[PDB]
Amino acid sequence: VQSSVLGFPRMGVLRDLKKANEAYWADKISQEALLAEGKRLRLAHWKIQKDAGVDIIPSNDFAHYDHVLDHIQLFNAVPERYTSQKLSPLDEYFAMGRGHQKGGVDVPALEMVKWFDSNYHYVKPTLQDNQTFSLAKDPKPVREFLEAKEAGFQTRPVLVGPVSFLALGKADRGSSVDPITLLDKLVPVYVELLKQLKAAGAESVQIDEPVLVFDLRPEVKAAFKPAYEAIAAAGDAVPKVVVATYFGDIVHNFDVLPAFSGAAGLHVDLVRNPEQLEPVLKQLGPNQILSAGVVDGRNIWKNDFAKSLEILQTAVKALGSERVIVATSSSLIHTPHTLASEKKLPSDVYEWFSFAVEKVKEVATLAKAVTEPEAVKAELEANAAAIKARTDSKRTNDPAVKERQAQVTPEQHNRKAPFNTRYAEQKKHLSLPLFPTTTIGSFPQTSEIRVQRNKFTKGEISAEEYERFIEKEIELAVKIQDELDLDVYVHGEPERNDMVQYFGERLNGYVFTTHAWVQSYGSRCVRPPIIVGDISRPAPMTVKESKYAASISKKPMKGMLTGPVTCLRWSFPRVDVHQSVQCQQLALALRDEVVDLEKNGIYVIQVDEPALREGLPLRKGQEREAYLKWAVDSFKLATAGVENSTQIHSHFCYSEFQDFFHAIAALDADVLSIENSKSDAKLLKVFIDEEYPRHIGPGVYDIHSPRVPTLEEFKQRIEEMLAYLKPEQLWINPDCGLKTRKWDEVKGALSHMVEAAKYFREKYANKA
Repeated sequence: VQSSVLGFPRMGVLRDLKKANEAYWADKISQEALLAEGKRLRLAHWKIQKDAGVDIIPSNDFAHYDHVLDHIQLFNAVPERYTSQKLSPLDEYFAMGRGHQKGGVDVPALEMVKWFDSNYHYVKPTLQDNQTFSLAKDPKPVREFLEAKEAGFQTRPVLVGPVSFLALGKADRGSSVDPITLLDKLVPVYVELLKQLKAAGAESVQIDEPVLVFDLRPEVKAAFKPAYEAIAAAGDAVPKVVVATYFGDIVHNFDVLPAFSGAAGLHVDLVRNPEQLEPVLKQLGPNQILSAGVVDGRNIWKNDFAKSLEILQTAVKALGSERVIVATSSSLIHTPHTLASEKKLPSDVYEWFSFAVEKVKEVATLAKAVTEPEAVKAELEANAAAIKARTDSKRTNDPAVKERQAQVTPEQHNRKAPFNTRYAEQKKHLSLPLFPTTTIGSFPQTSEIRVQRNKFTKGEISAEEYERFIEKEIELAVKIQDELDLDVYVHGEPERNDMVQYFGERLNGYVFTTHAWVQSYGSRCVRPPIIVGDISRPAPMTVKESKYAASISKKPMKGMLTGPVTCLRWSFPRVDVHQSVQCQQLALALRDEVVDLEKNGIYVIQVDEPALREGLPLRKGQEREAYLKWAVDSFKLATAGVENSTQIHSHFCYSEFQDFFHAIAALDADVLSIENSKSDAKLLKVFIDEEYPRHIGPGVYDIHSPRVPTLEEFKQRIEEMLAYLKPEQLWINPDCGLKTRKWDEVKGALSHMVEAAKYFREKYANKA
């Protein structure tokens, strides 16, 4: 039985790729130097995988920025605004990913969006009506396959397949083409590329068609047959093809699978959906190979070898060992490089973890164990003991948390009274005028704010000295808000650097790494907290600063929290219990924090869930409905403990809620803010159609621009919003937090903002 890795993280043991990319962008190293570092990393990572005993090692998984972006360049699908600058291929590549400035011109990046339900972002293929495709000179997959081959590594090239490539694409500005209709123009280029890989020596290729986990539009569904017929028709002139799927099951698309009858194999994610194994077995062709994705590509836990081998033996029993491959469930770009870089973790949790270097060893150990378990009996035993240690740990058996969860009731999820009743108490308490003004949360992060925070966390300044600095920062924020005449204040969060790490550090059940970085957005990486045990709140988390802020505030002061769904999803979650269990534990901890804020003079509490939509199961059905139920319930459980006169706010970082508005409405939030200023106001139609009864602040100010909008621009935006929303429900606020702006920009814009609000207060004043 062979082992397989679908992809390896690109950044390097010390984020070498980030350092080199950025040094190149800053003119500190040459193109040759940067490309040499890329080469050094590919070689090092191929070696890791070969040394671990992996049989099927991926190539073309490496990328300097994004692999979908690599495919855009590979098929010459680059828009004119990039090709006319006559840049080197590398600079052109980077131009599409992050932007460029040649000859005076200022070329923006292509749109980047999230890769399925992961925290990784890809660049969307952006296509013209008259789009055609051709293979780039020196095509990357061929180049890199030959590179590996020359260094002694036989590898399996990874391509994003033609259907997914178009399905994940969009029409460019000025065009209206539905990308999938370009299929016939694209497929011949894949066929040519595949012939070139075969000629270079590639015996097989992994072709990712991840959109198979979606509910497919009939046009996209219809595309697989001609695409994969063309590939099969090429016969021995192209490599054997393993079609790969991950992050969801594909059992709803068994009518699409006949398109792959001429393909050599199918990969499915048996970590996310182990139950799809046997139904999928029934759908395999007589000689097709099952690539069984049983080592988690999305989390950091040591594999349960015994559980994985039961899955594998089921497959081997049905197919024979020669038709089974042990594989990672997905690419490992979603995992950190290596556990070995971590030197400060609690000694008991090491034996529960596996990062990417450890996982590629796991698929090899499993593959050997399938047919020769005696050869690795010591490793199998050690693995079983580690899993048992995790099961029996104090961390995962907190009796108090268990008892608290057991006693949660449905009624505890609901506010004391509906909004019709509540809002009466709130308008008095808060003394809000028509068109109340507020901001979303963070205030400018200045050099001094970062420096001081760094000194404290590194222990250079005392707690007392830092606390006094934070007080003065809050006093400044309040003074400035006084001068602006805002109606609801924020403290500006000078003490916070990250909206999940800040809370993870103040909760039981979390551990933090120093080096476990994961690529997120180009060369921007994240270092997620890890949930290792039952979660509870040992002490007040945000009360100290909010309490101080309210003590000097002449206006209502916003409390500021991250919701339980986001604390969960932007961490590495546990895999030993269901995520709904973890989320409820977070919701109870946050319920206490909310009630604590209310007890300390805070009666406007903003609870933000930027990960709510991200976690949606990728296809409709009982699973998606299950998620929405506990995700919504968790938010409600966290926020329902307040008095009627207390307002619950929530900020949403997107302007559209397709197939999602019902969940938003179910939150029962008193006030919603949404990112909207750059969107057509007509998108506010959803509030009319859904007859949304509570209050709404669509952003009026694009905070991602340093430009100060004029008073007239603010008034015009407000007028446009009032075409869709009732006056009494409209809040006036920016699109987003103000951390990335500078105070002169902020004072100017917020001044115009408040003046515009005051104008409409006059305009909507009662007549004589």
